[PDB]
Amino acid sequence: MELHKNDIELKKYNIGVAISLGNKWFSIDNIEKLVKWSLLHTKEYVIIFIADSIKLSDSHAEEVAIRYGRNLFIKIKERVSLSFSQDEQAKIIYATWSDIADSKYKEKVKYLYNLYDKNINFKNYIENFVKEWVSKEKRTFNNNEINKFGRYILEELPELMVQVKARGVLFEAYVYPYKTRITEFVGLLQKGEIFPEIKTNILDNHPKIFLEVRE
Repeated sequence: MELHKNDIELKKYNIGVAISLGNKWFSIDNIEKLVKWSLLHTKEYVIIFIADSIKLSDSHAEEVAIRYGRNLFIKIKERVSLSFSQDEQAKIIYATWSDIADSKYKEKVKYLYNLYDKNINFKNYIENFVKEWVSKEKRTFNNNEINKFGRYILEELPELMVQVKARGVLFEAYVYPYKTRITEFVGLLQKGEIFPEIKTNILDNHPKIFLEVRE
């Protein structure tokens, strides 16, 4: 389990652990190893959060948090309390959707929602985006569901792009085991190489760092 550079060996940043809920790779064992790696390399804290999940709430991420994210965090806490010392455990923050999506955050999501509604090229790009995943799965989806899926992506985009606080703790970098279409898209957005109005409106010269860490 290592990083696929000297700022990490110099422990410059706090490190988020981005979890894809229900993705086959994110067994409790693999999550535990990502947490182990992050604790060894972090400036101080490790922030565990749910990055995606590919009517009890107006927000999809919030509904994921309450139906499933809480039971996931509980299992992670238990495993951690058996695997790590008490001093290590104290450095872990379990950041729920609520912890992350404060007032500043939701403004950035709202800018993206408004762009999704008013810019046909953005909408079409984000929707096409969703169809690539669903064309891998065996299940099929209709348009209204593809369109809603695209909105759920936008809710989570800022926490992969902008340095946000979780319970007042800034994390400048996060770990994820593989490059995805999402991480590629984010990297283009942060450089202004795609939909440059997004960088202009909600991004801020302090880009979140993506660390590719796996076995």
